[PDB]
Amino acid sequence: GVPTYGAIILDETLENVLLVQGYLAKSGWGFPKGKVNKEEAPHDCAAREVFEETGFDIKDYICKDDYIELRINDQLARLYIIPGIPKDTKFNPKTRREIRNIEWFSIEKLPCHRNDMTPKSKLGLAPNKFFMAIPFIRPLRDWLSRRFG
Ligand SMILES: Cn1ncc(C(=O)NCc2ccc(F)cc2)c1Cl
Repeated sequence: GVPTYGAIILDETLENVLLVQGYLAKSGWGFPKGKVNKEEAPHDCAAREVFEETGFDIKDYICKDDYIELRINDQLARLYIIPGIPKDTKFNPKTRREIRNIEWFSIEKLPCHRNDMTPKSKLGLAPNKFFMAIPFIRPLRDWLSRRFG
């Protein structure tokens, strides 16, 4: 799979994260990210996708070693961690045919797993609108504890 790059943007309190909501197959909430182009460096792809999806340019804030990377079904997703972005920042996608909405969410209120359906004796997981964000929540919480405390 082609790697994806993007960002976990946090505000100044470190309480909130910026998620974006797409359409159709991308209809839920997720971190801003997208597919790397031929010959494009990871940091440039992260900045490009985030600027396309949010209108906010992270290029001056990216730290090379500060990211969470996950491999999910054989596709690598790396999100650079970008703290301290004011909550009154005006975010606007370039792409509103791709992005429905852009919101801050409390990190502590976000799920870090899906819920099963053990009440119904049925296998699998209940739908959750944060499903794409979910895999990064626990690693982010652990990263913030280690880096800031
Ligand atoms: C399968 N699937 N469901 C949700 C998402 C996703 O990425 N959600 C956020 C998003 C990121 C970039 C966008 F351009 C649009 C939306 C995916 Cl992938």
